[PDB]
Amino acid sequence: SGVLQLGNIVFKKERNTDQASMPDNTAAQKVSHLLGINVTDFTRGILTP
Amino acid sequence: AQQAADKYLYVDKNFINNPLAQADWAAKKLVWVPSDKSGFEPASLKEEVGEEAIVELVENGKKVKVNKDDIQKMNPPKFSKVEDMAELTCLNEASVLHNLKERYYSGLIYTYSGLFCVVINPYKNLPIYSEEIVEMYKGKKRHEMPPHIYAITDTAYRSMMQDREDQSILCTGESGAGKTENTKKVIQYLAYVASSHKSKKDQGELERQLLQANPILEAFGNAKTVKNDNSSRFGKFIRINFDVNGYIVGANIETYLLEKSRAIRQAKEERTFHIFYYLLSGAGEHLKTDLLLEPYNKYRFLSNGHVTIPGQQDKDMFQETMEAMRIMGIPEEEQMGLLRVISGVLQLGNIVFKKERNTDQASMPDNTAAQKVSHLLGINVTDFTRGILTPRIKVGRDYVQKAQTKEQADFAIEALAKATYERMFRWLVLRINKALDKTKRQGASFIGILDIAGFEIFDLNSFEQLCINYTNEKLQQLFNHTMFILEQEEYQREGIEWNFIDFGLDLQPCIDLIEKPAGPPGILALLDEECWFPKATDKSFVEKVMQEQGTHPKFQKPKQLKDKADFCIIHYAGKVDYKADEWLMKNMDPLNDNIATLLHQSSDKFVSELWKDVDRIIGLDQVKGMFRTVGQLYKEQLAKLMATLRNTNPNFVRCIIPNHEKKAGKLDPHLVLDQLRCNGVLEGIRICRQGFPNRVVFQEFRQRYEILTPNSIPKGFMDGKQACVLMIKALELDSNLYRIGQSKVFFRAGVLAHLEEERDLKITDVIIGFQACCRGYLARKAFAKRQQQLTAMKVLQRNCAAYLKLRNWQWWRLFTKVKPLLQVSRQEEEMMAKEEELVKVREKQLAAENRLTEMETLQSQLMAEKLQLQEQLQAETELCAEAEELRARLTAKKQELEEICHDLEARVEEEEERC
Amino acid sequence: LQLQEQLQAETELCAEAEELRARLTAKKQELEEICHDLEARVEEEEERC
Ligand SMILES: Nc1ncnc2c1ncn2[C@@H]1O[C@H](COP(=O)(O)OP(=O)(O)O)[C@@H](O)[C@H]1O
Ligand SMILES: [Mg+2]
Repeated sequence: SGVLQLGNIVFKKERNTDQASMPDNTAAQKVSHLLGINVTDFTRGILTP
Repeated sequence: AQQAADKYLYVDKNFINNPLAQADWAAKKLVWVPSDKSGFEPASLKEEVGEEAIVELVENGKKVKVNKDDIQKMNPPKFSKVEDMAELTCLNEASVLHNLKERYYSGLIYTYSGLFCVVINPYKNLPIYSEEIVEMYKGKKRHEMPPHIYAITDTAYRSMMQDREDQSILCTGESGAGKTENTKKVIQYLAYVASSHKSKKDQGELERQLLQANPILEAFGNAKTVKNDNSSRFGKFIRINFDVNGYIVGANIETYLLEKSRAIRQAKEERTFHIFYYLLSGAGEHLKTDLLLEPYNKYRFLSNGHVTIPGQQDKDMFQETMEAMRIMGIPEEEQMGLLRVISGVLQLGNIVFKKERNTDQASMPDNTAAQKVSHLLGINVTDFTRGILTPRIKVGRDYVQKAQTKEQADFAIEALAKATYERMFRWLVLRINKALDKTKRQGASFIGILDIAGFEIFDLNSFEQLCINYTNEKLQQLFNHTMFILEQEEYQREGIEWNFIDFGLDLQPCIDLIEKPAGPPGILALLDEECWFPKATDKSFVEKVMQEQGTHPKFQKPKQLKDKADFCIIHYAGKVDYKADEWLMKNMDPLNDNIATLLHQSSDKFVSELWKDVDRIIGLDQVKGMFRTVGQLYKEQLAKLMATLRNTNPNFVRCIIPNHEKKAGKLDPHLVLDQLRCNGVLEGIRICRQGFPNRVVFQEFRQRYEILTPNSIPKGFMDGKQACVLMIKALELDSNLYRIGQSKVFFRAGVLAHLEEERDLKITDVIIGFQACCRGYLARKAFAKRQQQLTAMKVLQRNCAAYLKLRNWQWWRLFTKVKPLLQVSRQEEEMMAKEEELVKVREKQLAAENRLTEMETLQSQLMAEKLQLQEQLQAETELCAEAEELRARLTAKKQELEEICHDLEARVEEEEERC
Repeated sequence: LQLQEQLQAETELCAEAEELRARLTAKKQELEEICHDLEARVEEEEERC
């Protein structure tokens, strides 16, 4: 289920910069719940490693 | 100190509620007006028409004409001693000066200014620093406690843990402002708090060494200048490394711009590095005999003799320096190596050259100074003299040798003294790093702590002060960029309908004047490409700077007389004039290769270690990529620093010297107002009040403050932005207090502090409820114990006592006598003894089996760990053997390349001869 | 503990050997660059004459 919730994650290209934004983290929350992780740490590690 | 706090820390902030404090000012119409008194003026306002005003002076009763643009509103007395100028209603220069001045004269030195703090130097040992860490500033977030360097340090530490982002704490003022002392207090606070939470490893030895690293580098390095009795003379950047728990795993210390020249010359009323004077002042007569120490009056290098500083004895500080070095664990052979090299640098100051009658080439009239040098540094007088007086160089096809005039020999002796002390200091920094950087792997996070040399003003300014002042300029530009530009760029990036505000405060024009390598070449980069020509001379450097940069708006034709070899430049804090005496030699810093290799090849291991990596040293005296100029070295190391700082959250601490007299209590209000203007303090507070200084990511905002609005969010998963919108509507925040970006919630000043207060209230209520349940459950246990202790014995004791009374009285006493006769009781006793001893051996059997099994698993695991360590040891040894093979191959091919290069030069010569 | 300290020693010696080879390769490159410069300029002089 966690692998299914990965890739429901949608990134949007920022309107003024060449950087990823995740304008809705619901799928990332579900992923973090299933995989056993903190949403915010996962979001940082993906968007800006 | 907690009892003293009412004078030195706390304020009756409730006075801000006072209505009459407003109504009295609203009656008096009190205003600020500017003045030439070396004071700033309060007044009441009485006439106006057009642009004109007239005011009555409150202290004088005099009345004077004033301009409408010169009046500044006094905040009503209601605000007096406000802890944070961002909280002021009428923000202006006179109100900030008034608040800082009256807080300082009252003894309160720290004040907040929005996202940064201001400090004014007390020039007293105020009771402000000892007790405060134990309770008062431990974890108490910014609004809980009055402004203090401990609150800054705690705020940075908490932000580092909460935000998972590396911090820096940056102290910025001219000399005597407080950067060094506040840096110490930061390190003391971090050491104390990070050791305190090690509930099984508190008061640890690394936190013991950290407190010593500063006194050592201050004993070396620092000096009594005109402006400061403990002048830095070097910049430093400490990094304290933390684990994921927030405990210290390491520290690192970088150093910059060490003023080598301080060892060789000083102004009329100044001192060398302290350690010279500590060592000469009564260290011990046996040490003096061993180290060949002599009275101060004999050395060239101790200008104007036994200069002293108040309040401290050099004799005691020598011992304290040795104590600190021992706590740092510098072995006594290395400590004595330092003392020997210090004495050797002084003894180079004893060398002199004869002023020869026959021709300009000269020799020493006395070898004894060179003998003392040989006995201290380990380089024999014959090779020392042959090297310095008659150096020989190898250049391609040929060897070249020259004579040395007395000036050239003195310049070689000075260069050796400067470079010897520099190398010793750099080694001592490396030793302290090696002692502190105990973990071979870096921490999960760090806090950087920057302490650059303060802005320098003298009548004698030179290249040293130019580089120091350039560093101060670039740090002030970091402040300006962070507070004004990156702040507003964050609003634009996050889409928050902000309209850009221009504050002025761009220093890139002057920074480019010094540092720019291309386009118009900047002063530092220009001389970097003029020291190489044989026609080069500092007077020509001045003329070329006047041609290439004399048109720059920040450059100035010399203040006093234009005809001398001077630069003059305009900087944020001051306009400064610098003399191009020996800048050719100072920027290139050449060394005699022969004497430098003789120092490397010394019989003394310590001097040979200081002079490791000599191979890079310069090949010629006073006339490219192999060498690097001091200008390039500073620019590169400073760029590495700035690139580090830009990758951290900066916590600025603006340090203000109240007066040039080093006097306690006195302010020069114009000197403070000048510092406030150049530092950008009021612009920094204006951007705090006008902008949205606090930002929280939607998910972090929910996770932290949902406790305030627990029924507002449905229990499912929901987008952080929608959850935040729901929370903020449930918090009923006024729509001007917050804005919602693309990833962050933006809040005005104080709003998020109010939410933190609400959160601490909620968490306190939750803890009180849990304590109530805990204390109830403890009462349940107490009641159960009382129930057992009463109700059983009320029956059991009455029973046993009644039978004790009856059974001895009644014929059952006969059964007591028959029981010793009965054999069955003996057989039961024997069976019980058998069973008991069996049980003892059975317990030992089972325990021994468990112990054997567990220990055998430990033994097996240690066997596996042994095997792994042996395998990696084999890998390392085989890689050493392969590196040795590569070394042999490389050295052979290098010999071939050398011989071919010499054959090519021989061909060039033969071709030119045959032509 | 013996194997640990042996590993510390051999890693220290390996690091020193790597750093020494870095010095050797740097000096070799500088030498070869000056040798190639002299080769090129002697060929230029041979073309001039
Ligand atoms: N916070 C302080 N507490 C006590 N004394 C101070 C404090 N700040 C400065 N001083 C006094 O003023 C001197 C100059 O400040 P210092 O920090 O040494 O200069 P700088 O900021 O240029 O490094 C100190 O050596 C000390 O005597
Ligand atoms: Mg200082």
